[PDB]
Amino acid sequence: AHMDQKQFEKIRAVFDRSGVALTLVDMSLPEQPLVLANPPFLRMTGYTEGQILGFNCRFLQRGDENAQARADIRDALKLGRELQVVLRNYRANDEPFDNLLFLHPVGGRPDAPDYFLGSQFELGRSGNSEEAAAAGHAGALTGELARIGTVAARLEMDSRRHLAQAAAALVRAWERRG
Amino acid sequence: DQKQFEKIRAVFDRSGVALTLVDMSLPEQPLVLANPPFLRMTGYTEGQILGFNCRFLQRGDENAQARADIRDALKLGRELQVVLRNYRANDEPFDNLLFLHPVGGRPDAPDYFLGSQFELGRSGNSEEAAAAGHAGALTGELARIGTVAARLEMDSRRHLAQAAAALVRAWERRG
Ligand SMILES: Cc1cc2nc3c(=O)[nH]c(=O)nc-3n(C[C@H](O)[C@H](O)[C@H](O)COP(=O)(O)O)c2cc1C
Ligand SMILES: Cc1cc2nc3c(=O)[nH]c(=O)nc-3n(C[C@H](O)[C@H](O)[C@H](O)COP(=O)(O)O)c2cc1C
Repeated sequence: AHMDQKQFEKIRAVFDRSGVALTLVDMSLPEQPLVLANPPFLRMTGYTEGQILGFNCRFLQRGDENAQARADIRDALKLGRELQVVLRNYRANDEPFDNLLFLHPVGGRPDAPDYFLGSQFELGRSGNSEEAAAAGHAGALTGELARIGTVAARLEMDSRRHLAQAAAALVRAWERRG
Repeated sequence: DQKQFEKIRAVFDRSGVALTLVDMSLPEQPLVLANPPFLRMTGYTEGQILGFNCRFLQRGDENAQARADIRDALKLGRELQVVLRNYRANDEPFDNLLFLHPVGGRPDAPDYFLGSQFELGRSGNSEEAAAAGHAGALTGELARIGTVAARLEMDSRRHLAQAAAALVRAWERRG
């Protein structure tokens, strides 16, 4: 199955002007390479676009440190459905950070998406309002998803509500984790 | 301008948050745009409310201080978030977390005002999150209209999200 070149260009434009970190991965092959990565993602990770395209995003990890998170990721990718998970990640300078990662299938068939979209949230970060910030990120993300087409327009409010909820919950878990 | 307005219209039709636009150049400050999530929330039809001031959502006098803050922010061309008691077309009550943002014109005399309505009391015990969610979505739309500079989008999102959460917490501490 194939997405039109015009849709792919729409996704590009969405990425280029987005105010949230966004990545796009090719699901057509098992290596699952990065194919799009926008400035807010580049600036969080300290990389340049030319450095990372063609690589799997696991480059952000070190050793094996996110075992259960990674198994949940693999399932959601094979299934072709959304997932939010928290990961220990590292910038290009090896400084660590915790990544609230949002995953969404793009294109293809219901159980065989053409791409996967990733949006990263840094649990650095703000202060005592991490829940609000994460929920805000999720609302902005849902707006971008709806522009792409992966989230049905009529369901935007419903996705955001649940997405904002799922995000705040994860932030809570992460905060009682030490 | 002319283009920017049809740009605003485009943003309104596509958006997933309730959005209204009001003309400040006209004495009664009439609604000139009301998008589908707004109509779906309020149950009014475009025909009944275009050309009218958004105060129709109110009944009686329950929002005295909120109204005064609103009038102040309108005169000054300032952003504002406030909670109002409002009513759907079938009379039913709901609490409305209203976001207001100046659009166009002068920094102190905008051509239009944008409003975005977030219904409180639908989200169970996840109201803070739902409201921050709405704020994040709203900031996205503000950036596409061009009223929020593209580079400031993330910083204004985080702050709007926090201000929405604060207002929710207050609203939960009331009897
Ligand atoms: C669209 C997309 C974005 C991703 N973004 C990240 C990320 O930002 N940080 C990270 O550690 N892993 C990210 N991943 C996950 C890795 O690419 C990989 O799928 C994960 O580590 C699990 O697979 P593995 O156990 O084979 O490594 C992303 C995956 C996809 C599909
Ligand atoms: C863009 C915009 C959106 C507004 N939305 C609402 C609303 O959703 N609910 C409400 O009760 N008032 C809303 N208002 C406020 C009324 O239009 C009016 O400004 C307010 O009641 C204060 O003025 P007043 O005391 O003269 O009525 C909105 C105003 C503007 C400019």
